[PDB]
Amino acid sequence: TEFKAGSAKKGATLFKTRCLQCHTVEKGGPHKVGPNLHGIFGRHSGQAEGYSYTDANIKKNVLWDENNMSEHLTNPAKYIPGTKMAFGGLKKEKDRNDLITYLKKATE
Ligand code: HEC
Repeated sequence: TEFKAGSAKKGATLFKTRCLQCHTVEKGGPHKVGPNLHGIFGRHSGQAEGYSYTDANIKKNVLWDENNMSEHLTNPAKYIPGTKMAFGGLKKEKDRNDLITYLKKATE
């Protein structure tokens, strides 16, 4: 029950405002700026095995899931330091839930 009924529409724009530019998430799509995500939920990082990953994610390596994803957005700094990714944490948790829903839909 950690995930509540949220709407991806609100998170969809947040992704477009600060995520689509770096992550294409397109299926079989090429890699741009950051690695493409696809099924990363319930899986470990490095799945792309095609795009290099910051030493932190490689050495630290974290499991990605609906719960883990919320922690990444809440504090992406200490969570994965040493990477070229710099996303500001969102003070509102409700908005964060919608952002996860947008990528979660892509996993379908
Ligand atoms: C461009 C400036 C970025 C934006 C904005 C976002 N991400 Fe990113 N991300 C970026 C890079 C440089 C990397 C690769 C190096 C690394 O290991 O981090 C990443 C990586 C991720 C990952 C982890 C990699 C993996 O496990 O496969 C995740 C899951 C991730 N990024 C998520 C994410 C989200 C939630 C963002 C928008 C909502 C987002 N990133 C923006 C660069 C950039």
